[PDB]
Amino acid sequence: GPGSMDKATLAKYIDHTLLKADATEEQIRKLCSEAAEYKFASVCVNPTWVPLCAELLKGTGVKVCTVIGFPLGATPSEVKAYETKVAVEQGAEEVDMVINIGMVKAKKYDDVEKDVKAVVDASGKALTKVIIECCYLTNEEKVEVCKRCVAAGAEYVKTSTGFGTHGATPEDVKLMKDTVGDKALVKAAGGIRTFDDAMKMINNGASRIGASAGIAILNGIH
Amino acid sequence: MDKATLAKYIDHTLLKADATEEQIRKLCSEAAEYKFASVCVNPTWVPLCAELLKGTGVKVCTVIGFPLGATPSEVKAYETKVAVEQGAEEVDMVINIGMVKAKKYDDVEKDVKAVVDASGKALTKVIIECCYLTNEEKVEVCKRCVAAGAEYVKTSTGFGTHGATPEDVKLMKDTVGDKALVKAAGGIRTFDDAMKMINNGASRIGASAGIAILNGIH
Amino acid sequence: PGSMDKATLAKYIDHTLLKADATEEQIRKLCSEAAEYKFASVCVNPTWVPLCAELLKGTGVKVCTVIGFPLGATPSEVKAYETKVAVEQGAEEVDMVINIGMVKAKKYDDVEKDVKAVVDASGKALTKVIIECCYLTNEEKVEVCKRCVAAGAEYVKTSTGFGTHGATPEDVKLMKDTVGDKALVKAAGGIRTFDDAMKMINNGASRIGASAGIAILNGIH
Amino acid sequence: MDKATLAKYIDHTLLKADATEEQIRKLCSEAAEYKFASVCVNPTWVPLCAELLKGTGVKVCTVIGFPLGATPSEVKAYETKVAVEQGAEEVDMVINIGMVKAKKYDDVEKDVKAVVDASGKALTKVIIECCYLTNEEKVEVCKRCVAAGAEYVKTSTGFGTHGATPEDVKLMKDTVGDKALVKAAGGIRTFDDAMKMINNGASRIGASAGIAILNGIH
Ligand code: NA
Ligand code: NA
Ligand code: NA
Ligand code: NA
Ligand SMILES: [Zn+2]
Ligand SMILES: [Zn+2]
Ligand SMILES: [Zn+2]
Ligand SMILES: [Zn+2]
Ligand SMILES: [Zn+2]
Ligand SMILES: [Zn+2]
Ligand SMILES: [Zn+2]
Ligand SMILES: [Zn+2]
Repeated sequence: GPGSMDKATLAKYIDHTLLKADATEEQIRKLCSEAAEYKFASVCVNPTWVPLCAELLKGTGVKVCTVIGFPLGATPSEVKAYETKVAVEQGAEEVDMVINIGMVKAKKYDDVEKDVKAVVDASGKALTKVIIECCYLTNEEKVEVCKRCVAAGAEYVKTSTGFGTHGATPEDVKLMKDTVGDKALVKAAGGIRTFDDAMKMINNGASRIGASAGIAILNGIH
Repeated sequence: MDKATLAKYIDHTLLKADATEEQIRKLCSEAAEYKFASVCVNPTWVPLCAELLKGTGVKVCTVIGFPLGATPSEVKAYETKVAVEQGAEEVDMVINIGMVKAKKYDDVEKDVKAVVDASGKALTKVIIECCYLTNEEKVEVCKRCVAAGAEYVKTSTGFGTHGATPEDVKLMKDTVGDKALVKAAGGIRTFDDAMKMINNGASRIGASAGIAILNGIH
Repeated sequence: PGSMDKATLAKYIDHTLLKADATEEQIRKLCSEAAEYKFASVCVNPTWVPLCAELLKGTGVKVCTVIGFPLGATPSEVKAYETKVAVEQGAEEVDMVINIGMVKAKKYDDVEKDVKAVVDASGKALTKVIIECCYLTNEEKVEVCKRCVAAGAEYVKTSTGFGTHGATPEDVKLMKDTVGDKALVKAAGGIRTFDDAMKMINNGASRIGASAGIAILNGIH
Repeated sequence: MDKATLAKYIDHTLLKADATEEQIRKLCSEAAEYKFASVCVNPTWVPLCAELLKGTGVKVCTVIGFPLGATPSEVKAYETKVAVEQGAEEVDMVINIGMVKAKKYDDVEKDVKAVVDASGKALTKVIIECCYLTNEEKVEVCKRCVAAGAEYVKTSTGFGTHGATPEDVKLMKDTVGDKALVKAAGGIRTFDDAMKMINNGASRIGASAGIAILNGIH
């Protein structure tokens, strides 16, 4: 049988992340080196660092993931689409966009779907994840946003940016996964620091984990 | 300092990710009533604010590559082009801090120049995000902003570890002299806060507490 | 299950008032609140120690005060005397500020001596050392924390709340990674919400300095 | 009014918590070059400044219970005793504002007298921190400073919400008459700012901008 969670298996959940505004070339290179050694699913970096990461990770099995309209989501759809086009051109294999929360609060859900669809269209062969930023949403809004992401064709819905008031909760992961079922996957991100934290998210339906602490998580397996 | 004069220093700001249309409408209403210099809003709200503020003397200001600054120059440029097309009269861009930390200051200048070019008739302010910079970095970034043709250098996004300090404003103003103007932003809550910035060289104040600032004159 | 509740969270909080123009009435209110909500401590300037010690007799709430605060730029013997007087007057914890000039000169044996002077003066009172992260490099934060453990301080503390900024979750984690279980970490300054507080606690903080403790308790979610 | 005369109004000040040995050496070098009245530094730097300023005619001034004033009188007195032993020639203490707000003015007076007695040959200045006081409180505190034997009353720490105002300087001088002198500090940036405070009764000026103040004479 598959037995207990192990290093090889858990590593493939991890998007090894560095998104601080003042991140340096040296830190980005170290992130890539770490991800290649630990065989993480991806690195997740801001769009400026995409082509460097793509070069460094060619052949390693580690994907380049980036963030779109991040972390506020408060820019026009055409701008999110353009940033997506450029990121994929430059080597991004996954893009994680932030929703327009103003549209959600206005109940303009057809516009939310169109905003996601603009990024989905621009992504091409790259996978699209949509950050719904749970900390600012009601449960009704979480559910309806997830439905619109599936309708727009996004492969993933994602809990949080890590920059808001709070990040992933197991309850949110479960609500999101119950909403999308097998039609989309769930990424839990923000405040995930330990092996036990990661497992709680995975046990509630997460197929991917966004973290800066991937090393600590992988090395805490027992 | 009287209220009308102080009001024209103020960029009445709402940049929260979860800001609502109702809040943006109130922001515009307040700016027009109190005759603030501008509203400062995320790019999604430019069309609405441009329509609401037509004829009021209040400018529409938006933020570019914000708040992290960590996206290609061409993306900052495109966002700027769209914003100006949609009615933005000022654009406040965030620098690529990675370039600064690499000491690639020619690259920092080109990144600014990309947004300056795209701004057209709109004024460009450059957010240098002082809280993450050394003093040497603040000075050199400011010099590159002038070289690139930006009208303003700006202390902060309001999303970093801290915002405007009077010492940062003075350093920035000493560097640019009369070749550019300085905007202080982030954490400015009172009249006394605003005046510390103005007296150290700020020509503009970014705040949410504008009404309280006007009413706190003493 | 295992989520934070109000009784547990309250014991992280040092209910703080340090403004130069704080009033007797405000200090009395601070004590009354801390007693009612069973906060860990009140944190007040040394002048208010005897009043707080009297008010909090029989409550479980500790009297914490601040030493060489907020600038840290006075001789060790003066920090030590202020500590002695504070403890004599009823202080149960003292929170000193480091001499930052020593750190910038890379005179870390002198930083250790400065902390040890306060630790020696503290007697029965616990010592916390404010390192004022906003003014320090990461290398400096690490070395200062090491010297605090060497001197025998029970706590290292992020910030005064009077500098350019206060506690960051990254600073809390760096400090805790440095001291391990040899010392505890207090996060202070700019902590306004339950979410702010939890970011600090989840990164290693055993105590939270704040003025908004009632709202923090009310904000659990 | 000329440069040498104005220079002797100025206490050349650096009190930031993160001030460095290099910066304090530069402060002393500048004060000796421009012949300012004093340097004003935190108590930790008194021995170095005393050594550096020997024979220059510049006094070493330091601050006591600063900037909050919220520590017992015996502690302010001990800090004062150490400072003077270490070479301080002037000490600038901060009042206990909680005492003022409780109208415990005999206790305010005792607090000042503790530092006065401890100062010995060094002159004592008392920072009343006007920004936190009512006008009635400023007047009463100034009377108590005279009663306790302080040579100076001083407007501000420069760390509070606002610094010297001409109206406060005037009120303070009107209260003390010729029985004490007034020092204006906080926010004094230019020649005309300094002259305005002097016009209102200031005999001393606390500032970091002394060189610019002298160079702005007109
Ligand atoms: Na795609
Ligand atoms: Na332009
Ligand atoms: Na002790
Ligand atoms: Na004397
Ligand atoms: Zn990503
Ligand atoms: Zn929350
Ligand atoms: Zn476990
Ligand atoms: Zn703006
Ligand atoms: Zn304390
Ligand atoms: Zn002095
Ligand atoms: Zn004021
Ligand atoms: Zn003039």
